[PDB]
Amino acid sequence: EITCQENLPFTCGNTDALNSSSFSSDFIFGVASSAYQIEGTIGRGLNIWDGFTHRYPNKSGPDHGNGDTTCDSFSYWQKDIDVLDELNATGYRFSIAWSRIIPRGKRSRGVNEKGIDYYHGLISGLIKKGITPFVTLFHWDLPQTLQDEYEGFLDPQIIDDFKDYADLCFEEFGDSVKYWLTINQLYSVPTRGYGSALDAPGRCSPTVDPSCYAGNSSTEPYIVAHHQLLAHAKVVDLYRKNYTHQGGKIGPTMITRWFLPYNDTDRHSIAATERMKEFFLGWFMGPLTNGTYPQIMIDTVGERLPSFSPEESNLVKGSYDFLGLNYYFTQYAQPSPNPVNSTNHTAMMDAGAKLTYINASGHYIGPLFEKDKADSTDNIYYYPKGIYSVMDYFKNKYYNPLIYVTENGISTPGDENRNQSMLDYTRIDYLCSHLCFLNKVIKEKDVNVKGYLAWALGDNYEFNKGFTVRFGLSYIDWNNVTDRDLKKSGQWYQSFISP
Amino acid sequence: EITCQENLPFTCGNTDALNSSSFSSDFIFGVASSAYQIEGTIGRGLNIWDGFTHRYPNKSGPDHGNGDTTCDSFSYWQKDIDVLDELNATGYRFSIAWSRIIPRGKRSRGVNEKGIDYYHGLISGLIKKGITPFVTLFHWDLPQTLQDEYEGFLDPQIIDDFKDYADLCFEEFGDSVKYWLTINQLYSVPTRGYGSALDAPGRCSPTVDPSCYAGNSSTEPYIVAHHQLLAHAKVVDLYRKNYTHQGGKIGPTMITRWFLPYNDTDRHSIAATERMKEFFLGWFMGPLTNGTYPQIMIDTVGERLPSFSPEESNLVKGSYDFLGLNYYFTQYAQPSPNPVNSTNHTAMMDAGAKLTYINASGHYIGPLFEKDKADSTDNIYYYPKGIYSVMDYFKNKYYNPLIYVTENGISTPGDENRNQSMLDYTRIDYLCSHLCFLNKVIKEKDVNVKGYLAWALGDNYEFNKGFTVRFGLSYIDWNNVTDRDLKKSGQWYQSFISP
Ligand SMILES: *C1O[C@H](CO)[C@@H](O)[C@H](O)[C@H]1NC(C)=O
Ligand SMILES: *C1O[C@H](CO)[C@@H](O)[C@H](O)[C@H]1NC(C)=O
Ligand SMILES: *[C@@H]1O[C@H](CO)[C@@H](O)[C@H](O)[C@H]1NC(C)=O
Ligand SMILES: *[C@@H]1O[C@H](CO)[C@@H](O)[C@H](O)[C@H]1NC(C)=O
Ligand SMILES: *[C@@H]1O[C@H](CO)[C@@H](O)[C@H](O)[C@H]1NC(C)=O
Ligand SMILES: *[C@@H]1O[C@H](CO)[C@@H](O)[C@H](O)[C@H]1NC(C)=O
Ligand SMILES: OC[C@H]1N/C(=N\O)[C@H](O)[C@@H](O)[C@@H]1O
Ligand SMILES: OC[C@H]1N/C(=N\O)[C@H](O)[C@@H](O)[C@@H]1O
Ligand SMILES: O=C1O[C@H]([C@@H](O)CO)C(O)=C1O
Ligand SMILES: O=C1O[C@H]([C@@H](O)CO)C(O)=C1O
Ligand SMILES: [Zn+2]
Repeated sequence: EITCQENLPFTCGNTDALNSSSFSSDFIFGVASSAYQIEGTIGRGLNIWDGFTHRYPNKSGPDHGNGDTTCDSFSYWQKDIDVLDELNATGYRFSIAWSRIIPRGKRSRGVNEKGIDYYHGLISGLIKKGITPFVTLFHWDLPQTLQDEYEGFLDPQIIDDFKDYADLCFEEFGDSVKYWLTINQLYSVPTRGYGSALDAPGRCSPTVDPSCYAGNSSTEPYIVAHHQLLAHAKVVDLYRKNYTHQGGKIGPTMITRWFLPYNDTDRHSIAATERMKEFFLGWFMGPLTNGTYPQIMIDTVGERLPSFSPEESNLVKGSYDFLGLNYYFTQYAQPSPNPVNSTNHTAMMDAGAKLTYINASGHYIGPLFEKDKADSTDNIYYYPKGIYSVMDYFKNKYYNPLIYVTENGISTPGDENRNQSMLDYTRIDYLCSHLCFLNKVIKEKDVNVKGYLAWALGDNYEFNKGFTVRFGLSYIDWNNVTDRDLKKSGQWYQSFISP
Repeated sequence: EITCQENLPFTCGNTDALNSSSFSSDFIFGVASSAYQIEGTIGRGLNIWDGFTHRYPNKSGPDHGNGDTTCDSFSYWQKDIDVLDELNATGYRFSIAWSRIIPRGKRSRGVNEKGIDYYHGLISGLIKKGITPFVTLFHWDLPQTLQDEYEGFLDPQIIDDFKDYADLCFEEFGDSVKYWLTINQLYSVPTRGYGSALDAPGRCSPTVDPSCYAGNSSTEPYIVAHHQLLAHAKVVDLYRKNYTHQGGKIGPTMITRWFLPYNDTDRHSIAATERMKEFFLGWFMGPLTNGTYPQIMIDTVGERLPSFSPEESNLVKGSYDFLGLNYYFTQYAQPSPNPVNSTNHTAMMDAGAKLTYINASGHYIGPLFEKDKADSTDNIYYYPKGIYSVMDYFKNKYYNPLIYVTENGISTPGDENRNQSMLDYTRIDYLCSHLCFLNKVIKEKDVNVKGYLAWALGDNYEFNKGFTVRFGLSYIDWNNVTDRDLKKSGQWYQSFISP
C-alpha cells in the first residue's frame, strides 16, 4: 500500500523511499522545453510570440523579457543534451519552431534547410545518448506571416498550412522521432490568446483590454479552439495514413487541472466543479473521444459554439494514439454569473464558475505554487493528489487512454540569487510529491501512464513572466548562458532516476 | 566670393563667418531621423528590420544591437520636439513606420488607429512649434508579412500594397504634412538588401554569403530597383491626382555621392568614374527624368535589366516635385572587371569600377569619416566639395530640380565615454564644411536647394552598426534614454540657425 503526502513537510525526496524502480521498468523519465522559450531568434523567422512580446512588452513579463536570446539553445543544444545525459534521462520533450523550418509559414514558399539541420543534429544527439524524443509540432510560436495573412488559428486556412508543416516534420524527422505532440495545451491559446489577451496573439474584446488590436473574447476562443481541433485531427490523420511505416505515435497535449468544490456540501459549488471539468477538459476531450462538444457547452454557448460536420466529427473522434497531459495544479470551484450580454463577456465566463485556491472554510489547498507580489490573494497553491485525481478521471471518463505526463514543475523567483536559486528544495518537494501520487494512481487505478517529463530542463523565458521566475532543474546565468548547472532538484532527479 | 575649406583644420564653426543668414530667408534648417532607428517595437507590428536583425544578429551590428527599444521615441516623441524647439529648427524629417499604422501590411486587413494617433500627435506638436515636417513613407521597414507573402519589393504585388499604404498616409496626415518622401535612398535596398545582404531582407547569391536564406545578387537588385521605381511613381501619381487639394509636394530620396577618377590622367579611370555616375545616380535618375535607364546600364546589364512599358515609362518620368538628396561622401573610381558568369557576381560589379578614398598618388580625399577597426584600409574619408559637385551635377544633368538635402552627418565611436561623446568637434567640422559648400553652390551655380536636414536629431540604432557608433546632434544615454542632450554640435547648430 502506497501512502503519499499532501502537505508540507514532504519526505519523498529520499530516494530510498521513492525512485524510478518504484515504477515499471519501461517507464520514461525526463524533462521538457519549448522552442520559443529556449532557442533564440537567430536562424529563424519571426513568430507571434516575437510579435506579441515586442508590440506589448509589458505583457511579455514584468521585466519586458522575451525569447530573443534566452538560453541560446540554438548555439548550446549540445549542453542541453549534456544535462539529459547527466540525468540519465530516457526522454526529452522539445518543440520544433515552425518559423525555424518554414520561416514564410506556408511550405510552398520554401523551407530553411539550415533549420532542418539544427533539429536533425539535436535528434541525432539525443538518440546517441539513449534519450527518446517527444516532439511538439506547435508550442504556440506561429509564424507571424500567418497571423497577419489570416489571423492564424482564427481562420480555417490554418488547417492546411499546419498540415503541410507537420508533413514536412514527419518526412524529415519521423524516421527517428516516434512520439509526436500536435498542439501544446489546447485550452491555452483560445482563452489566453483570444480571450484575456494575456498570450499571443493578444486579441480580445475592446473593454476586456483596450490594448488588444482586435478581437472578441466571447466568440473567438470557440472559433480558435474549433480550428485547433480540426488542424490537430487533420495532422493525426496525415500521420496515421501516410507515416504508419515510421512506427510512431501522435497525440495532442492537454493542460489538465483537477477541480474540487469550494464548498463540498453546497450543490451549487458541486455543480460548478462538474461544469469546470466539462468546460476545461471536456471542451477538447469530448471532441477527441466522441466527435462532439459536451452537452453543457452546447447548451450554454449556443450559437457561439461551432458545429462539426459529420466528416469533421469522424476526423476528430479518436484522433490520438496517446495523450500528453500537462499537470500543475488544482482549483476550487464556486458558482459565478455568466453575463453573455456584457461587452466584457469572455468565453471563460461560460463555465459559470469562479476559481480559487482557498475553500469556503478557509483551507488553502496545498503548498505555495506561485507567489503574486502585486496581489497576494492571487497566489497559486498546488495539490499533489490532483495528479492522481486527473489520471483516474482520464482513465474512467475518457476510455483508458495511453498517457505521458508531458509537463509538471514549479517556479522559484528570479529575485533569488544564484545560491538560493540552486538550493531549490521547494522544487524537489513539488516534483517528488507529484511523482509519489503518480506511482500510486498507476498502481491503484491501473492508469496507462508510461512516462513523465518535468518542466523544465533549464531556466528559460517563461511565457508572461520574462526571466522573473525560474523553472529549470538546471540553472542558467543570464549574464552568460552557456552553462546549465544541475540545481539541487536536478541532482535529486538524477538520484531518483538512477538510485 | 565664397571660399570654403576642404581640409583640416576648418574654421567654419565660427557663426560670425557662416550662419543661417548666409542662406536665403526661407531656407529650411533641421535634422532627420527614421522610424526603425528611433521608435521601438512597442505598439507596432514586425518589419523586415526586426526580422533581419533577429535572424542574423551579427549583421545587425557588432554589438548585436537592434531597434527593439532604441531611444524610445514612441514614448519620448515630445523630447524630440523639444530638441527641435531648442535648435529653433524649421524642419524635421522623420519616417512613418508602415508596421505601426498597418501592422498586417495590406490596408484591407485593417489599420492601427493608435498608430495613426501617434503620428497625428507628433505632427501636431511639430507644427505648433513652427517646424515643417518632411515625412518619409518608407525608410526600409517593410512589414514582415509582405516579405514573407511575396518577398516584398522583389514582387510586383508591392506596388498596390505600397500605394494603399501611401493613400492612408495622405488621407490621415496630408492636411498637415506638405513635404513627402517616398522611398529612402533608392539605391540601398536593391544593393545592400538583395545584393550584398548587408541590409534587410538579407537576400543574395549562395556564394556571396552562405547565410542568405535565398536570392541572386546578379538579378535581384535590378528587379527590386525596378519595382521601387514603379511603386514610387504610382504613389506620386496618386498624390498628384487625388491629393492636389493638400497643396504639398512629393519626391523620392536619393543617396548621392560624388565620384572622382582614382587617376585623373588615366582614361580608364575617367571612364570608370563616369560609369559610376550612371550606375549609382543614373540608375534611378534616368528613369525619373526620362523614363529609361542609362544606356550604359542597358548595354552592360542586358537581359538582367527590366524594361518599362510605354505606360510605365510615362508614369515614372517626371514623378517628383522635388528631390530629397542625402549626401555623405565621395569616392575615387578605377576600372574593375565585371565577371558576369561568376557565381559570386553581384549587380554592383556591373559598373566596372572599384571605389576607394585614396587616389593613385596616395592622396586621401579628405578628413576621416568612419574608422573601420577590423580593416583600416577600409576606413571612409569625406570630401566637403562633393556636396557642391553633386548639387551642380543635379542641376545640369537632371533638369534643374528643386532639392532638399534630406541627410548629411557623421558618426563618432560608441566606445567614447559621455564627455568625449558630447565634445563632438569632429561633427561641427563635418557639418559646417558641407554647409559652407552648399551655400557656395547655391550662390555660384544657382542650384535650387531650399533646405538642409542634418543626420541625426539624436543618437539612435544605426543600420548595420547597432549602438557602436553615434550620429546624433543630441546625446542619448543607453542606460536611460529619456533625455536628448545637445552635444557641442547641437549647440553650434543652434547658434548657426539663430546667430
Ligand atoms: C501597458 O501597455 C499597454 C500598451 O500596450 C497600455 O495600454 C497599458 O496601460 C500598460 N499597462 C500598465 C499597467 O501600465
Ligand atoms: C555570423 O552569422 C552567420 C549566421 O547568420 C554565420 O554564417 C557567420 O559565420 C557568422 N559570422 C562570423 C564572422 O562569425
Ligand atoms: C466587467 O468585468 C470586470 C471583470 O470581468 C468586472 O469587475 C466589472 O464589474 C464588469 N463590468 C460590467 C459592466 O459588468
Ligand atoms: C561564460 O561561461 C562559460 C562556461 O562556464 C565560460 O567557459 C566562459 O569563459 C564564460 N565567459 C565569460 C566572458 O565569462
Ligand atoms: C569571388 O569574389 C570575391 C570578392 O568578390 C573574390 O575575392 C574572389 O576572387 C571571387 N572568386 C572567383 C572564383 O572569382
Ligand atoms: C533617467 O533620466 C530621466 C531624465 O534625466 C530622469 O528624470 C530619471 O530619474 C532617470 N531615471 C533613473 C532611474 O535614473
Ligand atoms: O508555466 C510553466 C510552463 N507551463 C506550460 N503550461 O502549463 C507551458 O506549456 C510551458 O510553456 C510553461 O513554461
Ligand atoms: O549612416 C547614417 C545614416 N545614413 C542614411 N543613409 O546614408 C540612412 O538613410 C540613415 O538611415 C543612416 O542612419
Ligand atoms: O494549470 C495550468 O498550469 C499552467 C501554468 O500556469 C503553470 O505555471 C497553465 O499554462 C495552466 O493553464
Ligand atoms: O554614401 C553613402 O552614405 C551612406 C552612409 O554610409 C553614411 O554613413 C549610405 O547609406 C551610402 O550609400
Ligand atoms: Zn527583439
